[PDB]
Amino acid sequence: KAFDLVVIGAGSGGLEAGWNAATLYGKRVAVVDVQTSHGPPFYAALGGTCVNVGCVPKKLMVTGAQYMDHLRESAGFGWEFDGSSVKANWKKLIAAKNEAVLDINKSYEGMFNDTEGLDFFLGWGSLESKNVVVVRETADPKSAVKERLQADHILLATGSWPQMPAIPGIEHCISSNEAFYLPEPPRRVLTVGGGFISVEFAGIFNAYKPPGGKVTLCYRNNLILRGFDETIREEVTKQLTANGIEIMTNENPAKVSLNTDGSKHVTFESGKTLDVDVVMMAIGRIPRTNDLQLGNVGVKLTPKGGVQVDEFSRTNVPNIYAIGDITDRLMLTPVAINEGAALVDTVFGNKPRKTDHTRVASAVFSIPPIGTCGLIEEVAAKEFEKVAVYMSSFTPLMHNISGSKYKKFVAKIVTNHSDGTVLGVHLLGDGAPEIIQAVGVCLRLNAKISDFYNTIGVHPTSAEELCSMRTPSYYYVKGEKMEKLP
Amino acid sequence: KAFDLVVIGAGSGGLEAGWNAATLYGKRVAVVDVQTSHGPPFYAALGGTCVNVGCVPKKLMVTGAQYMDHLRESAGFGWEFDGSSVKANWKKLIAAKNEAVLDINKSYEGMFNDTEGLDFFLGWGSLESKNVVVVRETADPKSAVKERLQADHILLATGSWPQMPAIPGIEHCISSNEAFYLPEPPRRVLTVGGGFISVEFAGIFNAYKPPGGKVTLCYRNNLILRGFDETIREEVTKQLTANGIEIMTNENPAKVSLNTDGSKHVTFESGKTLDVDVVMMAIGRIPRTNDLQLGNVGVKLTPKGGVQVDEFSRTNVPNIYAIGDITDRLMLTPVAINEGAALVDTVFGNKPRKTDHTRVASAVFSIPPIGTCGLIEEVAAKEFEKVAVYMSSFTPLMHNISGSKYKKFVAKIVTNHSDGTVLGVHLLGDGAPEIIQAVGVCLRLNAKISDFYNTIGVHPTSAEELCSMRTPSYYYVKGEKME
Ligand SMILES: Cc1cc2nc3c(=O)[nH]c(=O)nc-3n(C[C@H](O)[C@H](O)[C@H](O)COP(=O)(O)OP(=O)(O)OC[C@H]3O[C@@H](n4cnc5c(N)ncnc54)[C@H](O)[C@@H]3O)c2cc1C
Ligand SMILES: Cc1cc2nc3c(=O)[nH]c(=O)nc-3n(C[C@H](O)[C@H](O)[C@H](O)COP(=O)(O)OP(=O)(O)OC[C@H]3O[C@@H](n4cnc5c(N)ncnc54)[C@H](O)[C@@H]3O)c2cc1C
Ligand SMILES: CC(C)c1ccc(CN2CCC(O)CC2)cc1
Ligand SMILES: [Br-]
Ligand SMILES: [Mg+2]
Ligand SMILES: [Mg+2]
Repeated sequence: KAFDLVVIGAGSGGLEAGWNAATLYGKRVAVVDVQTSHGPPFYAALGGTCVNVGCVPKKLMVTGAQYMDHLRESAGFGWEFDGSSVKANWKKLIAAKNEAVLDINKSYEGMFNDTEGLDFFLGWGSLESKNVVVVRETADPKSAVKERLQADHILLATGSWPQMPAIPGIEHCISSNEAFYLPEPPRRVLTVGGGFISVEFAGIFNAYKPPGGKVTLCYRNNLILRGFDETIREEVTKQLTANGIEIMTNENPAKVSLNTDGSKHVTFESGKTLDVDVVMMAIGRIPRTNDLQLGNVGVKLTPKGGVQVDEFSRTNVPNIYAIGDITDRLMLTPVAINEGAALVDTVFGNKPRKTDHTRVASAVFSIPPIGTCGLIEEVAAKEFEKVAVYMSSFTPLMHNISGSKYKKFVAKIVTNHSDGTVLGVHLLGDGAPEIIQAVGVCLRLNAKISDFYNTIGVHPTSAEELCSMRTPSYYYVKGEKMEKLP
Repeated sequence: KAFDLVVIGAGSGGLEAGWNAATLYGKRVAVVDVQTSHGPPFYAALGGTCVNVGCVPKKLMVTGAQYMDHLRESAGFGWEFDGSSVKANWKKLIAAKNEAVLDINKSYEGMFNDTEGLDFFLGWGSLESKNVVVVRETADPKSAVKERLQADHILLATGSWPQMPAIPGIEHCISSNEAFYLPEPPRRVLTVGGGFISVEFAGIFNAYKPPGGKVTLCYRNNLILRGFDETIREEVTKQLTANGIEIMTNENPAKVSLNTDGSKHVTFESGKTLDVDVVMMAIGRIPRTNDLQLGNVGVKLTPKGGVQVDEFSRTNVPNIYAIGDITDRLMLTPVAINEGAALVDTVFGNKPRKTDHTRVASAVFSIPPIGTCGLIEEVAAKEFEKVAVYMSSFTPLMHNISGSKYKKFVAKIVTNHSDGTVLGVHLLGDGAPEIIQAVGVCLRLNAKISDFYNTIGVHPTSAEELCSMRTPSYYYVKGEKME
């Protein structure tokens, strides 16, 4: 009942810290989670949100959805078949996804059973005191104690949970959690929100909808994907529209009621209405701090409910740390993992290291997808007196042949024009998430535009566009956009 | 007519040099090529080998071939359709490619028409004297003179040409040139060679072959794709096999005769026989120097027939330069282009610049493809006392579902273990050519393995495998492999 490290949440951050502490530094580690495999009732399980109801199944389902475009695009290359025979079997997809996720759940079970001094406990972790975690049967802090774990070090890694707007009829709505288990593909669906989850699910539902189907995405403000490159936000909007998705911007559900046939009658704040089979809310995720009973030991939370941390993931309470989505910063699996690897290398390795939250490569598995690293030009322009933007945008030749002429590839490089340092790189098109990864390494090394343009291209690729840009398309001078420098 | 620069060959390198010299340095520039658009009889044309009968059309055709896998793989993700209705219409592919290539031909024609001081001459360029290029009707130096071009400076940029082995029945075989124009997809095809062209065309023909068809690749050595990472050579061999291609290693054609039905009867040196509809030779490319009459000026060649150059692409003759495949260094479009740009900066800009032929990102559009940059571990092991290899290899989750479980993704990072400096990165899998580009930029910046590991991954991707490797899989110490 005594451990060097007790980890609450067997997720992206918690398992990296757990596994590293045990295998690299021979520490004794307890990891707590509420469930051993994916799905209802608690959705996240052993492996965490990404594995169970996140990156991993989403990416499989986006890959499934991409075959709608491949089957169509094949014709330009001479592929012939009965287009009238094409059916998308959603139930097949969900069964394949469930088996893939279950195998990961079982692989992490193997990990725990095989590894000496790495123990999994099932149930709800909360803080009794500075150095004791209690595991209870439920999230009710009044439920039975299953275990009482003594901890020299405590890691909070409980991740996040979907936010559901408190509107009349919210009980008729789902989150991404339930989207992964829909028994049938909705004919009509409203994805609510302008972020990556709404956009990615609009793509998935668009490909699997039965005949006479319609995907509508609504977003309360003027343009989806706030925080991404503006050219890309506008282009994704166009390319989703071109593939049959209806984008309702400046719109937000005020309420939902059930029609007598079980369908949903959505009333917008504007007075507009829409009938759909599914209303998927994807308006935000909030850190999971409530169930940890953090008041018991006085861990400080943020305005927003995230665990306050320093650069070394330390709470205000010594021996208690917090990584990943519970900190309510960048909610990405590789950031959680990086934080956990740094924390353990620091605390047990005696090799202090801090996660760099700048120049983080990330992606949106929109069709086609986004790959991005570092600053968008609007942000650069407020920090740097002179910003250059290098931009290449065109329909690739293969998509002039495929018939998807609307698939404009966008490559933007944002520099500090004073020394040429690359501040950010923004890609839209097939392979963007794959192209961007080694760009993250380039930015860590303070690559300049001349490092890209002096590197020899791999031909033919989309990626080589990044090595062909010698001349700014335009600038920001003290925050002001202009074609040419003074 | 008098020019600052005469370029022989309107190809990848020749067009970069000509355009830069005309537009960046205000020089009067002539460019010579033998055809204004793609295809028979001379195949290459305005735009070069890559445009007309190389990178551009082959990439479109491999993209085409990939649909055979996408159609099959779609089933694991719940896609249903009438498989018996599926036809690969090669005629449509070739027509689509022909249009794309012709549009590029036309765009280069328009570039010459609209760029003052940059003039195109049709015909066969050769050297009359160290400052005179003659353009003739044909490759025969007795053919009619169309032009005599006075040149302060001459750039040789005639590229390469397929090697055909002097075997009985060589006349019954084709090269990649003819493969781009086959009117019907061959039912049975032998690709001869273990290089990228053979492997890429094997995958193209494998997708478009009519029912009951068969693609065979033969190679004299034990393992295809010499020069590539050995794990990747082994895996690509298995993944081609898994997709129905017969890989005949330690095998080479001795002769070809016609069967009575016009099909090709192949006799290998081993005494194996194979009847095919097409024999595509992809055994090598040789620099195109014959037609240039370089004996008129005494430009130094190799016994191989390449133009010898210094690091600045200068021949032994002042004011005569050579770039691209004719130099037999690295036969890649972006290298030819880099050499042309560096030559013109050096000569006309007095901005001395030499192409770095190390740490060049490249690709093989096999199915699935290869992306690579820098040294393979056997080469590193000879140049560095201690070499570390970091390796990740596995069937991606999407290919467990697709049913292509043979599609092992391979990612390997080779380091100087003394300092962590990355020497080579080698990828096999969907997206590898796209992943490797920014790796090229990493190696220019002397990235170390710590720079990869400490970078945050993009998830889920194949590429992130490069940024999660902390610990070597194995080492080479003084040339010797140690686990
Ligand atoms: C639909 C969706 C798609 C996403 N796609 C991507 C993507 O493509 N790429 C990407 O990088 N990120 C993606 N993310 C985000 C990513 O899932 C998270 O950033 C990541 O999982 C956070 O890791 P973590 O370690 O903070 O927690 P998690 O991985 O969420 O692990 C938290 C775990 O703690 C458990 N838990 C919670 N409270 C308790 C308690 N009191 N006691 C015990 N156990 C508890 C939960 O059961 C859960 O398993 C996606 C998220 C979602 C929802
Ligand atoms: C099938 C194939 C696939 C390839 N795929 C790739 C790939 O994916 N990526 C890559 O980077 N490289 C690829 N390459 C290599 C690439 O095509 C060459 O490296 C590149 O084209 C060479 O450029 P260059 O300037 O040397 O010559 P070229 O582009 O070959 O141009 C030479 C030109 O000179 C002309 N010419 C020749 N003799 C004369 C004469 N006497 N007078 C006038 N004109 C003349 C020819 O008509 C030709 O247009 C491929 C090659 C082939 C054959
Ligand atoms: C499919 C399975 C065999 C598997 C499991 C683990 C890896 C390692 N990889 C995982 C994703 C990132 O965290 C980077 C490291 C790769 C493959
Ligand atoms: Br060999
Ligand atoms: Mg154990
Ligand atoms: Mg002109």
